[PDB]
Amino acid sequence: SLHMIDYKEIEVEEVVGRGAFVVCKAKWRAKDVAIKQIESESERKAFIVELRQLSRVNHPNIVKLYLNPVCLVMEYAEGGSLYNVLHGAEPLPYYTAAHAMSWCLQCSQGVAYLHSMQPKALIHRDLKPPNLLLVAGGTVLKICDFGSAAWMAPEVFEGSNYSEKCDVFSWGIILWEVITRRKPFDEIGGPAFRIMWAVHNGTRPPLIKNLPKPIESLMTRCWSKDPSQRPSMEEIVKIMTHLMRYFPGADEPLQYPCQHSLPPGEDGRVEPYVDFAEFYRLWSVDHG
Ligand SMILES: */C=C/C(=O)Oc1ccccc1Nc1nc(Nc2ccc(N3CCN(C)CC3)cc2)ncc1Cl
Repeated sequence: SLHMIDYKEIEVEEVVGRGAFVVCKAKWRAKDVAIKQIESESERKAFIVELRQLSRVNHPNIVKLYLNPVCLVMEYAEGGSLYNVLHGAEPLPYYTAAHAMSWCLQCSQGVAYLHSMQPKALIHRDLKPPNLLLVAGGTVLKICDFGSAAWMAPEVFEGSNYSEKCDVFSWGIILWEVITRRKPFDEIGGPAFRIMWAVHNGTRPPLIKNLPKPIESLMTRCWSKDPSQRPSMEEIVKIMTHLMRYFPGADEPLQYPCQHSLPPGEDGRVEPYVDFAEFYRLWSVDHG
């Protein structure tokens, strides 16, 4: 199930970020790997539940998992997090509508795999760009298990017995986020409960100007208050797969620069960052 490696073979190179446990970069067996060491006795019991599930998981769009001190040797993602690509430190990279749709497609593919596992369906819950990593020039997306109110479905923080349709709600928000390149619910701000109150009362991110109706339809359905009215992840994957015909160029690495300017979208309607001109063009060739 999992390869057993000791700290002697590992070679720690440099620190990365600050998760729940602290993450460090390393090189083991001629492979770059990210390691999440524990520095607490209380946090060791989290490993016991997670290692049973994470060992069984194996998917292209999910992070791969390759003992004293207790650690998890995972594969290193050169591209960083999706949040950093979208809103991070300058210089920000350029990306197109093809990349945005491809990221969401690969994300739905990974979550569908988790939903369909046996015996029980694994729910990710905390699905958000900071946990979506990128590799291969920012073209392949990788999900990683373990202020999230902006991506959290209303029924979750309400305390109701949530289902796996809470991930579908998160995906909907992420779809709005990559198309607009805006932080969802940034204008609200404040503490977390002020966003929860908004989402609970029906507030959603503003509509996007010149957005294709099929994309607008899938996005809003994912936003619906009733979890049963949201589509399954299998449905999202299938729809997103057939839409990519009209979004070529998703394998092109991110290498061109982008200078950050954000116009304030007034009148409850925002401009998209990506451009859909090529989509409407290719859509006309097939349809008429
Ligand atoms: C996958 C769940 C998770 O928590 O991943 C995170 C989140 C935050 C920090 C670290 C990790 N673990 C991790 N990281 C990587 N690669 C990677 C490489 C670079 C970065 N940074 C780029 C520079 N800025 C300044 C900060 C972010 C982040 C992550 N690969 C695999 C894992 Cl498990």
